[PDB]
Amino acid sequence: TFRRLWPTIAPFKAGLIVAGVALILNAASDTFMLSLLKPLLDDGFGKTDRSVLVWMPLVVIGLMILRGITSYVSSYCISWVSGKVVMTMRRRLFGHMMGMPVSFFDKQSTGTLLSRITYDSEQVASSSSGALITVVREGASIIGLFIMMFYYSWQLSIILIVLAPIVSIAIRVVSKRFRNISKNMQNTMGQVTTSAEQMLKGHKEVLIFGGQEVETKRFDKVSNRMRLQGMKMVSASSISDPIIQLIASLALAFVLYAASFPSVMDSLTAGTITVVFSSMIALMRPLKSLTNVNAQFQRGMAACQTLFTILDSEQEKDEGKRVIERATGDVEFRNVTFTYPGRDVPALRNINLKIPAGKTVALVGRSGSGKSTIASLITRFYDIDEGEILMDGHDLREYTLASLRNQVALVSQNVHLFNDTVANNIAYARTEQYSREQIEEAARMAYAMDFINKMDNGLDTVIGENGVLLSGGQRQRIAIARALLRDSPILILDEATSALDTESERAIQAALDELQKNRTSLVIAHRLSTIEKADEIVVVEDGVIVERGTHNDLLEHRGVYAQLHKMQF
Amino acid sequence: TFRRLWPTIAPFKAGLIVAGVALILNAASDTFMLSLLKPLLDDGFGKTDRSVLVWMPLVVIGLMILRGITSYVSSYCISWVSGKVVMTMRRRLFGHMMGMPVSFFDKQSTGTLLSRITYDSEQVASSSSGALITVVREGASIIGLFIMMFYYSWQLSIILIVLAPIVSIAIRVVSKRFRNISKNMQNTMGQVTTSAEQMLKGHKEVLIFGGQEVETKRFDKVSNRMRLQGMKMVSASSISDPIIQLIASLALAFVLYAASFPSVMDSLTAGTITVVFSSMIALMRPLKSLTNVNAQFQRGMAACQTLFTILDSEQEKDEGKRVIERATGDVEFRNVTFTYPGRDVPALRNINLKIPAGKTVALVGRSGSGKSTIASLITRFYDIDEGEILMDGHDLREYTLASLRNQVALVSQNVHLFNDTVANNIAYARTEQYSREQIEEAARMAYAMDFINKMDNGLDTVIGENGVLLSGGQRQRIAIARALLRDSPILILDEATSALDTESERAIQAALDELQKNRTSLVIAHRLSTIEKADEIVVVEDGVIVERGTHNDLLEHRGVYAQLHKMQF
Repeated sequence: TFRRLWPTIAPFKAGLIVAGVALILNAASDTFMLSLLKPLLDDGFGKTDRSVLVWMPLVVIGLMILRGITSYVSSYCISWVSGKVVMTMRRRLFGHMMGMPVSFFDKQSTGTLLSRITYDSEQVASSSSGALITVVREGASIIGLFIMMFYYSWQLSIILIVLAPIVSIAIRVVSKRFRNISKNMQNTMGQVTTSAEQMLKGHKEVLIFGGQEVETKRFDKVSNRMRLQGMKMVSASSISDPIIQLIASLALAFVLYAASFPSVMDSLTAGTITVVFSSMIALMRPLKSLTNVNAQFQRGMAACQTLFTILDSEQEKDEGKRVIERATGDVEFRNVTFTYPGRDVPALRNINLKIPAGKTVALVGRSGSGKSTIASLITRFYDIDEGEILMDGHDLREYTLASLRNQVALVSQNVHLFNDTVANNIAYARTEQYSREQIEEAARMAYAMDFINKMDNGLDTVIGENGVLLSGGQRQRIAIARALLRDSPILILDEATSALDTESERAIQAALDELQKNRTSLVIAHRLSTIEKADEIVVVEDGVIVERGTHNDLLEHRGVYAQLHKMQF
Repeated sequence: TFRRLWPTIAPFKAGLIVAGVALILNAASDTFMLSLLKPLLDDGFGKTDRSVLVWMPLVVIGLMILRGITSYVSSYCISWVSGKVVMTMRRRLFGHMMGMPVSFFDKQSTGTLLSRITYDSEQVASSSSGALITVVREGASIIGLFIMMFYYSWQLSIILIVLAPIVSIAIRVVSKRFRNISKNMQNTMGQVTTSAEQMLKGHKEVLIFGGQEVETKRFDKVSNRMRLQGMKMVSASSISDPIIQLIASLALAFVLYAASFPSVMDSLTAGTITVVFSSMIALMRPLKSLTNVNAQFQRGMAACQTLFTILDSEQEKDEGKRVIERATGDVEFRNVTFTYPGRDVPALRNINLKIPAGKTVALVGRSGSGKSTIASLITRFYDIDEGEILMDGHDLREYTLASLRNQVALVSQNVHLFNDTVANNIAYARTEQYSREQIEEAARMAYAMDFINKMDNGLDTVIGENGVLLSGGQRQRIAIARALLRDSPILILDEATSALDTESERAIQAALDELQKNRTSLVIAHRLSTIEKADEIVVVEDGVIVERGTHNDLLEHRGVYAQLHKMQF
């Protein structure tokens, strides 16, 4: 079907061949243990007394240490190639889902996207290789049980191949007829049940009119009708199994009658009838399991398309070659509007904001404007439908994604901690380039050394989740230390932190001043210090900016930001 | 357990003993048909005799027209007692639910209260009889096999009972140990999966920091641990079944080895070992179905305590003996405070509201808080928390429910139509009192005559749901005709029509004024005409009365009634 997957299995097909060789030896031990019923009964019990009952017990054991060694060698070699293909494809999904647009992660999929490398990726090898186990076992124990019936007694087996289909089609006809007789009876049962429901609903009408005696008499015959129509879907469902069992037993009677004729019984005996009639019983399970072998391989490969779509989806756009070494320039928004991919209401209207070099600008949007959305466009997480953002005089779309994003740091509250010791969590993606002494100086400059010195291993202690689990106040300043080390020219402050606790706010502000000393800082304003010290203030009500004026005039004249300040104070 | 149900079954116990002797006859045909493997393999096939193969094709038929005639006489004589027990207990649940206070129906839902007489009532007899179909059958197909086995070979069948518990407890021990190991490994699998989830979440930090190559190298070591740990749950779950099969095979080898010894056995003739071993296989099913029997009988009484809680619950309070023939008096709410039983916010404050004889009043309000529920108080559908409703100088609580409910009628849009020809629908609970001529006169005077002639049979045609499904206006006219025919001296007009249907509104108003010549009326205000010609106007403002004067002064002084007019105009 979608078996472009095979190229990722062929490198490990040597495991599949072993697990197939050890799967026809597991199936040839199912039919070589039924074949013992011939020596057991014909030769070991009836014909004589001994000599076959002291040899066979160990052949039952020795055919179950070969059924338990080929049921494990065939479950380890289809669990090694089914684990090395759910690893060369779990690791290609993640090699894609770490270089594609945030839109996909924008709650288009959050937790189900771990179900596409943990569940819908192990259902591509727990069902596309569980449909090779049951097309080489049950499919080699069907063949294995046809060179056994036709070898012990072909005359009797060929009958069982003629009556098997007739019996099966007759049983299917009867069963479907009685599944249709019953089905059209449940319709009437539902009609009467709905009629009773039409009685319960009018409870108030029954009460007020004094009909508690008339209504209960109309249930004396609506409940006596869902009985008689309930005694007839059990007089039509319990009359099916007797009929199908009688049909099946008629074929047993016919086979036994055929064996009575001298032309069949000569080479039949009492042991060659048990290996033939007790393998067709053993031939039911294989044939039943073979039916669900294209309803698995199309279920375990239907999940190989939900993720082969992700594996070839559109990654982030790198259509640009304007790299930058250090962005020592202004940031300007020109006719910039933005809409959430997947939404029709434009999140941003006409925006014209400039961030001069070295000078910080602050945003006040306490009314849920979406100030967070403008902060995302500068880093090119999102793409703007219309407008242009010029950094150093050139639009970001011309800028290469890697270099553009290298020159900006998201210093925010909800930062993410990597499950690694906090020395690459500070020099992340640059641990090779930056020495430990530089990391120490960065932590000292941001004054973040206090949290890391108090913990156990010092600086080489795992800081990520499911580990030390440092508090939000401590988590915040690790990002400031990161920025101090990577020296991003542009700063994107969130400042959503509402924590006023001492030992948190004092150090946070101390490191914030150092970071913004000489950084073009777009701030999401919630603190008074940055509001009153920022070179430019902008208040955004919704979409377009309403007042692009500095703090003095904005505060003095009411406008909009002064109302939000009255809310502040 | 909660077998107060037995008195309901006892009158039909003569159907539970014909389904008992028809299941022990069904089980005696499972073990008398396995017993034929001895004559077949020893006298028919083991020898050259064809005779034992000429009567058996029929005994295997004559025992399947006795297994199919006692598998249907055992499903009719127990589907007749499981049908007549969910019939004298369905209509005992409905003989109660139609005489008990309204708080239940809104507390529960008609959807649920139908599952208590359609599903949870047939789950009592579909599980308390499926737990007798497998205590008398599988308890007779397990004594028909412990007898056949010991009759055919008492020596082998005692080793098969000594070794059964040993290799069942050993199998259970092995299976539970490997289940514990699998769960221990699944814990670590979940741990690594959560570690990967902590990887995906930090997508934005990966993008901005340029760590697309460091976060794919750390997945190279997390996926390689999901695999190596993922293939250890299949190297510890596929190593269990081989062992629990090798243990069973050791049991088989021991039994065969014992059969070798001349003293203990070798009275077996290749059919005495098949009717024993192949009955032990047939004895597994009637033990798996016997362990779940008390998990059924406690599921068929876990859904029977529900029906004995709904039954024998608190029915509507008839704690009042005062009986009124015709209530030609005034209805006064005095300090009536009411809260929805099941709610804590009162819907009525101190309420005073007098309806004098012959004079209609109109309740004015739009919110519906303490407005539509006032109508329910006169009929005593609900009970007020404090206060009293004096009707003809007596409180309603003193009045008997039967003699009170018949002196009041709700004429509203949401009237429920009974599944009956529209001559009792109009004369509910009074068919024998009023002749067809009176019904015709009531319909003519109520201007419901037009809808009657233009239908199937006039006043002899089913009108309710599951029938003709007449429109809302026609049902409203039917309700008005019912009010005229019953002559209830108190009137509870809802007036929620809110429609201007042509050629029906004029007749509706005609019948309204025909009703309001007598019959003191409490009207929920939604029509200007009824408001204008109202003797007294009462205005409710979200649970309190703001105005009690008539309309003439309420309109001039804006207050709130003129606010209702503003909403109107």
